[PDB]
Amino acid sequence: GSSGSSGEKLHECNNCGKAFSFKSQLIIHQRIHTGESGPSSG
Ligand SMILES: [Zn+2]
Repeated sequence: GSSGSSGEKLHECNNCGKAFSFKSQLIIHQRIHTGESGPSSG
């Protein structure tokens, strides 16, 4: 939640309100909102 959108908004996050100029990128970010699945860490 911080104002600072650069470049064209090709893919925006319909959860927090972020923007990504790469479909894949956006998907990688949305992971924070959803439950991921990987190795144990932290
Ligand atoms: Zn988001």
